[PDB]
Amino acid sequence: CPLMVKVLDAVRGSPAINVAVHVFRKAADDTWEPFASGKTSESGELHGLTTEEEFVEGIYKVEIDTKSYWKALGISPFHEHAEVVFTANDSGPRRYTIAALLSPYSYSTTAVVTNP
Amino acid sequence: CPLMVKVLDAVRGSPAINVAVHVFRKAADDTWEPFASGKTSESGELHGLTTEEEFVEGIYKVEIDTKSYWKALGISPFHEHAEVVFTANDSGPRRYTIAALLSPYSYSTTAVVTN
Amino acid sequence: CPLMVKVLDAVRGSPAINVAVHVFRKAADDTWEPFASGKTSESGELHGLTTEEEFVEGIYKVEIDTKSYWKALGISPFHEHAEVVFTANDSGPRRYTIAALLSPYSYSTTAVVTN
Amino acid sequence: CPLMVKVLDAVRGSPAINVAVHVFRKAADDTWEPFASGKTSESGELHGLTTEEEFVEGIYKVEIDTKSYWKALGISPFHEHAEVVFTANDSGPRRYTIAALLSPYSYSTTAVVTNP
Repeated sequence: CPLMVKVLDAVRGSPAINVAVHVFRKAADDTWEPFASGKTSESGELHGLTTEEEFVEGIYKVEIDTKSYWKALGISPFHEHAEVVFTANDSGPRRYTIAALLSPYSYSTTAVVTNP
Repeated sequence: CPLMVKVLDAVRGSPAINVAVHVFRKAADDTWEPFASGKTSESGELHGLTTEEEFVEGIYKVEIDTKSYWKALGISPFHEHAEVVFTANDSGPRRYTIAALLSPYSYSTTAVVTN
Repeated sequence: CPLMVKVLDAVRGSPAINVAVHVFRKAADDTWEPFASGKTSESGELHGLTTEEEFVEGIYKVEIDTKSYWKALGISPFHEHAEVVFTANDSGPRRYTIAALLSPYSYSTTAVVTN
Repeated sequence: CPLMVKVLDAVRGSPAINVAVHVFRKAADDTWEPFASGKTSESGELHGLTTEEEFVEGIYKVEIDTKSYWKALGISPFHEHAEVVFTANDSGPRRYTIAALLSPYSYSTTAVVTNP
């Protein structure tokens, strides 16, 4: 799994379950092309977005649909989404974990990058 | 000052000085229209972006040029930039502070919305 | 003002107002000696804790009473308090801001140390 | 595993390996009694601190030795340690994950609490 997303809820002290995530890759013409999408499991994890073959070099945007998450819980949050934008695989293949910790008016995000 | 941006550096324990910040407003066609920009001051703050008259309800994006910041300090960073996307809503308090706390592979952001 | 404490609320998007804060200094016998205390203001800040004369090098602990804060808002929190433990060092910059960003099951803290 | 600690490094984008962790429990006389200790693995995780039998109700302090971590990497950090203090198991047994994300002048921490 070369790209995994993990989301935690700082209000509940739990995984953030059923969070929609959309990944985009910047195209040659500088537009954001849809790359992959999914939603977090009961563990707060999203696996299986892509493959080593398909996850080529590029600039990627991981959009975590935080507003949709909070609204589904009946809470009115501040942000539309959390965006994580990074160059990937430019020194060869790596494995990326994008983690996020959510509150209604705040979030934090980090990356764990490993070389297989 | 209806909109202020504050940026802090978690590596050095300091304000993040001379960071470029661009604000965009979402247009009807879903494109991002330039709105305001500037560079953070010696205190890590960017004041004077807009006025009450100009800062109408809508969706805004604050893009913080973190990559250039880290590179100017000789540090290799992960992100291209940090983004903060939110709706300005007149039913809530009137002053928005968007704060960001930067590390090479991570950032935190919060909103402080007051009257 | 050599030491200031700032507290923000990540649930409401606001300063964290009327939060009790206690500062301790580590004594020679490794016990924590009361040093300064107060409650955060309407802006989430606590100024006036100490003076340059009193704030000598050493290990300090800033304890933020997060549990009472959340309970007063009707929210069940995880932590008993938030703690920030650090060394004041005269070789570095002279003004310390300890900032904390609170959620019910989480907190973030940073230091902004300037001249 | 009723108590697990996980530590990530926000500078390197990696697990925080070899981080010492000391857990204390508040005694009847209000002192902090040593409860358990260990260090994070190559995954940034620390397992096996305690057992369901031993992890009774109480107020616990998880001290993550961040200064020692950063100093071993040759960096002069701000904090002495990160302390996480909480009441545990007061509504019956739970499983607690204490996570921390470290930078030289900052850290964040969260809890994931689950009911087995």
